Amino acid sequence: IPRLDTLILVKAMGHRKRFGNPFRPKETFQAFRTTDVGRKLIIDQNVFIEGTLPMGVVRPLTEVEMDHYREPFLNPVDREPLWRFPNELPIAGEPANIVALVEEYMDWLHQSPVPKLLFWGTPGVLIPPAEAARLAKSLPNCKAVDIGPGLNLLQEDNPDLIGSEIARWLSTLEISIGTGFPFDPHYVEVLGERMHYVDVGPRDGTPVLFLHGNPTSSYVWRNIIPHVAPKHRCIAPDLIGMGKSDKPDLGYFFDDHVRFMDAFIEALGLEEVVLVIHDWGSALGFHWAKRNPERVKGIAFMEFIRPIPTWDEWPFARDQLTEEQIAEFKEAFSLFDKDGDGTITTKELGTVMRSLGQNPTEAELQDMINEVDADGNGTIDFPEFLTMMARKMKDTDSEEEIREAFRVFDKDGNGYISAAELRHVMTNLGEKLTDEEVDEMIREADIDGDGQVNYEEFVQMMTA
Ligand SMILES: CCCCCCOCCOCCNC(=O)c1ccc(C(=O)O)c(C2=C3C=CC(=[N+]4CC(F)C4)C=C3[Si](C)(C)c3cc(N4CC(F)C4)ccc32)c1
Ligand SMILES: [Ca+2]
Ligand SMILES: [Ca+2]
Ligand SMILES: [Ca+2]
Ligand SMILES: [Ca+2]
Ligand SMILES: [Cl-]
Repeated sequence: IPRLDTLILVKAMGHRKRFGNPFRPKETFQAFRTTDVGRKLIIDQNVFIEGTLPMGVVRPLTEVEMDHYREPFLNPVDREPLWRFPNELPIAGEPANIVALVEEYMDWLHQSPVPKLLFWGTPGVLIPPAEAARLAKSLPNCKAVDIGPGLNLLQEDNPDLIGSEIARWLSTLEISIGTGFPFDPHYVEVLGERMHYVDVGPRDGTPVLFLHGNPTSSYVWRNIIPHVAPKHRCIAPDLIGMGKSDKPDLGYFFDDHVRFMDAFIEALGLEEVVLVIHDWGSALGFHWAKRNPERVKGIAFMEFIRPIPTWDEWPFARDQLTEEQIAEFKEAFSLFDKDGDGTITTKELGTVMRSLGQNPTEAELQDMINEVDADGNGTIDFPEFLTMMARKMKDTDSEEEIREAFRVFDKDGNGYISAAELRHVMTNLGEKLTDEEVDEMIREADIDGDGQVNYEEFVQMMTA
């Protein structure tokens, strides 16, 4: 005798007219990180440049801008860094090496006196406003500046404020929207390759080194550097494999970029520097700062890498069901609440359970309610129903959960879902499938072609 949530899942499968997980959220960075899929998206279809990048800017990028970002990646074979980077992000404790190194620099950062300037935007991507506020407290000598609306490339939403702020914070330290890229291209020899960098401003003094992330280049700093360059040397390199730098055949792991950026800094002869860093540029910068803390006179940062403990969070899912989701959940609630009073009782659950062929006792039905009732009055109202389904939607994925869903379809328990069973189960859960839809739902899953759906075949649809 199943859980209520299992019946709502089975109902949502018949609403889609297909076997398979009906709630899978698309998710997106998870696909970037799954073998074969991620590569088809970022390498073959260029999704990181064409979808992801524009979605990191509140204002629309103009075509002229899009073309600057696209340029290094025109050839599909040159896209390895775009795909390796998101597979290096420290999420849910993986990869372990990058999580460790990132935690060690965040620790160093919490104990370091180095002056800090944190830019943040609403709603952010890597650094939600709640996280921005917590850091502006906990990190020493940290000034936080609100840029207004902002996702990831805060530079592209409010360059004038970021630039002017950096120019101001720079004079408090002890140290000596355009689409064009004026800057003269410089190159330097690094580990047998040539890396491109912008190098403007006076020759003397403490330089300001700007570090971009994925999928950008020194281009992202174009409207910030003119605020700083009157007073300080501005060095803005293009990461190896990126912008106008050479593209050796590398796997483009964080540790490759660590080596190229260390050798960049040494090939320039740089001593003490101010860092201005963003996204993977922030991981490089902070990791370098931790290793060379006497050489760093200040860090300005934004939208930086920190460990993201779980996939359930303010970048990768919201806590906010859509309106269509609520409406579909309202129809599911109505199937149970047959009298329309807004509460599901044991009798009502018994009515549905007897219509599916089963014969639950009172105590079984009470317990089915005890699984969902969040206040103790012994009936289910729609907000508890939605609580139940918000959770069901994250993991329809157990194995136990899959077997339990299979059981509701396989009404006689013989290990096969027949066409007759499908129609009876869908009708009694209020889905009204035509013959062509029933045959087609079965046909999609029925790999051996016996007209039935066995366990292995159902598991294959549910985990695809
Ligand atoms: C270090 C980390 C920093 C990174 C900074 C940015 O991160 C912040 C945002 O992160 C969320 C990322 N979120 C997505 O990438 C996303 C999600 C959903 C979709 C979707 O399918 O709707 C999209 C999306 C597109 C989305 C927007 C597009 N424009 C808006 C511009 F005008 C062009 C284009 C595509 Si599209 C036509 C090239 C595209 C194609 C696509 N394919 C599946 C396969 F059949 C081809 C899938 C999704 C899209 C993309
Ligand atoms: Ca009722
Ligand atoms: Ca209740
Ligand atoms: Ca059966
Ligand atoms: Ca079969
Ligand atoms: Cl990334």
